[PDB]
Amino acid sequence: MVIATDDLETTCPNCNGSGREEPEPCPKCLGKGVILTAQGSTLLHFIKKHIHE
Amino acid sequence: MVIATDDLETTCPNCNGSGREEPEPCPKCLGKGVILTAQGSTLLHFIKKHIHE
Amino acid sequence: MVIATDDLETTCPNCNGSGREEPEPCPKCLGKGVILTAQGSTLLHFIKKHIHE
Amino acid sequence: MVIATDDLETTCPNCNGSGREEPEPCPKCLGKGVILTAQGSTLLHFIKKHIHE
Amino acid sequence: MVIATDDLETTCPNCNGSGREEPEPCPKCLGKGVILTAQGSTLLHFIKKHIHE
Amino acid sequence: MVIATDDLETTCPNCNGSGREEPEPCPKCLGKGVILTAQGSTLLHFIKKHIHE
Amino acid sequence: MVIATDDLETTCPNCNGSGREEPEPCPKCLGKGVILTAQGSTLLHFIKKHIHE
Amino acid sequence: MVIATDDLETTCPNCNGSGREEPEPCPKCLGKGVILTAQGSTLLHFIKKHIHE
Amino acid sequence: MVIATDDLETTCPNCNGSGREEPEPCPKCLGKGVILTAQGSTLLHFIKKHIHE
Amino acid sequence: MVIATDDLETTCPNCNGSGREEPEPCPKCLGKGVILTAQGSTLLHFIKKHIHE
Amino acid sequence: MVIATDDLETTCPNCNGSGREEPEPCPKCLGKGVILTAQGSTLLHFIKKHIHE
Amino acid sequence: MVIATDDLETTCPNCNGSGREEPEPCPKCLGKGVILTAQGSTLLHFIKKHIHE
Ligand SMILES: [Zn+2]
Ligand SMILES: [Zn+2]
Ligand SMILES: [Zn+2]
Ligand SMILES: [Zn+2]
Ligand SMILES: [Zn+2]
Ligand SMILES: [Zn+2]
Ligand SMILES: [Zn+2]
Ligand SMILES: [Zn+2]
Ligand SMILES: [Zn+2]
Ligand SMILES: [Zn+2]
Ligand SMILES: [Zn+2]
Ligand SMILES: [Zn+2]
Repeated sequence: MVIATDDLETTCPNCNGSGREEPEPCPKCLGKGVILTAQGSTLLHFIKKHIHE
Repeated sequence: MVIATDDLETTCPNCNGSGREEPEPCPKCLGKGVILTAQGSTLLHFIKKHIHE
Repeated sequence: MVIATDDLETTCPNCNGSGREEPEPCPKCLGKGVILTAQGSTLLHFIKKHIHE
Repeated sequence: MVIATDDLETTCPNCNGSGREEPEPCPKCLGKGVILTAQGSTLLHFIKKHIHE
Repeated sequence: MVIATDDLETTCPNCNGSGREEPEPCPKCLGKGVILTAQGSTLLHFIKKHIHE
Repeated sequence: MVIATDDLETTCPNCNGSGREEPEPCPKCLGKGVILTAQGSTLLHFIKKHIHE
Repeated sequence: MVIATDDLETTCPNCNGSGREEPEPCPKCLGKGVILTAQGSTLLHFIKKHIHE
Repeated sequence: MVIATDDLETTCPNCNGSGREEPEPCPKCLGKGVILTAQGSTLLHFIKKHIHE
Repeated sequence: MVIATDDLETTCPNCNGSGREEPEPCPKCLGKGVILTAQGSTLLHFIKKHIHE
Repeated sequence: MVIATDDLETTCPNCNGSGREEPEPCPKCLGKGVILTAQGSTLLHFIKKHIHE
Repeated sequence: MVIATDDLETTCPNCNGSGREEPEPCPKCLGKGVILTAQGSTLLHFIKKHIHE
Repeated sequence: MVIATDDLETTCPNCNGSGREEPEPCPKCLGKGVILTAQGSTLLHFIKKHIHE
């Protein structure tokens, strides 16, 4: 596909995907285990920007 | 465009797009008349995954 | 790759991929277990139209 | 990236991006300063169409 | 195709595509009924810059 | 769609659809009323070279 | 490349290259020996529409 | 072009082009002198799967 | 954007923008201070071949 | 361009781009200030694997 | 991902992974068990031509 | 292909191919006869940044 999950987010380098920095959630990916790529933030920002017009 | 509606969803083969399997909604596309392609589910999943962070 | 399998066809929602509706091939995907995306139909259609040339 | 902000929306020609047609918001981009391209409306429509299934 | 018309220009929001603001051509789209996307401007700009070569 | 029908074949210039040439079949497009593009010819030559017939 | 010459024009099916139909330029191609693809036509029509001329 | 012959098949590493391993056709390429790329294999497998034959 | 400005033209090596060569105009880029890429040259040669001038 | 920098790597979330975790290079991005996307790893990996050939 | 690993290299036909040929190393793929594609060969030849070593 | 040599480097405008400016290698191209495109520069800079060397 043109845009796959891997094009939108990548495994967080801090928790290596666990979402954890024990005993707390991982601060770098705020618990998700992944961080957004520029393409993912572009798409997310766009949707949030216009979803409720 | 890079991603058109047709790249994101296709007409449901069960109801041929009607969203109906009379007398009930069509079960395969749960009433929408279309089903998601891998590219559409990837995009939808991504948005739902991060929209409320 | 530019056009991967998932860009061409998607799991049939009627048989969820088995290609079967016992005792018959699944009629929605013609026993293939997948339905074509618009890009897949476009390609199949073109090859078929010009196969003898 | 495959789809950048500029592929999804363009500066509104009426307010040149200000979101204003003084003393009121700009009517053409309904206050946002940008209007959607076909690719942006396709993506937005798709998300709104399936986000709550 | 890789770059379709809709990738290049989008219906002008001021005249909704007529190209008119009677009695004049619509000033926002220069009577064209469409405004350029960034990709359209990029292309037009390049051709114009090197047209005599 | 990256590869559309019109990117694989372009309407025949010697006819324009009727795919004919009164009273026999059109020579240029063998009656199909469309000719192949470099992309279309490329795909077809490949499939035919390997479908191993 | 994204858009190659091959993406923009095809070998004319009437003169096949020369663009000649003796003793005159090939009518179908205007002597050029090539006809436009849908991509070629889209880009050219775009430029023609806004080039100013 | 989106998909060029080069995208679909490579020079066979056993006969390097000829597809021959004297006195017989090259086993690895079936004499064709080329082996398939993952893109080639995806498209061919697609067509084979639905061509009906 | 699939095709950006910098994919159509790359800064001239003999000058670097001033598009000059004291006291006359820069030879390599004819004063435009940018030279064409294969993509840029491709597009321009096509437009010029068909704009029919 | 088809693959831009942002398609290859994204600001490291641990050092926010400085490449530093004083007094050391940031261990998460190896002092680079960026982490690779899947496309970036794929490319780096391929070049490295075949660098001596 | 536009360019995946399998688009840069395709499994060697003379071995299939072991990257060997008992008792020495595989000749065709020099022990790497994968050969280069036009895309992969293209990228590698470019990097090597400019990395200036 | 996605990225062709033509996408990565252009004919040098100082020596036009040879990369020579007698009796020395062409300064602009380092004798290579080609200069980098923005795409070439992006990919090379990427590899250089992480190759380790
Ligand atoms: Zn984390
Ligand atoms: Zn249905
Ligand atoms: Zn089925
Ligand atoms: Zn506005
Ligand atoms: Zn207007
Ligand atoms: Zn005809
Ligand atoms: Zn002709
Ligand atoms: Zn062979
Ligand atoms: Zn210059
Ligand atoms: Zn870091
Ligand atoms: Zn081998
Ligand atoms: Zn030079």
